[PDB]
Amino acid sequence: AGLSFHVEDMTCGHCAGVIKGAIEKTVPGAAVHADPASRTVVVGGVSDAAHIAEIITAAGYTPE
Repeated sequence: AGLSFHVEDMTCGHCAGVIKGAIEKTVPGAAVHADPASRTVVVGGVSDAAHIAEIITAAGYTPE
């Protein structure tokens, strides 16, 4: 029961992979389960949900 973010830009594994890398890089010990077919990212223990949303956006893939 962690955080959930739905991303429009996610349409293939080339989006999920980058987001997962961005999260893990900027947040140590972060668990990321991403599904680009469902266009949805499941995020474990991370910094402020607002921050990690920006981190996901920082990957260039965002629903915004």
